[PDB]
Amino acid sequence: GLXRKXLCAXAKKKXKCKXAXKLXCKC
Repeated sequence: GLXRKXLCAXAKKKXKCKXAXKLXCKC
């Protein structure tokens, strides 16, 4: 996968996707 879309799939998967915007990307 691409960089920010690596970081985004990081956000979706350390479990940082708590439903929270400024925390956010695609989740």
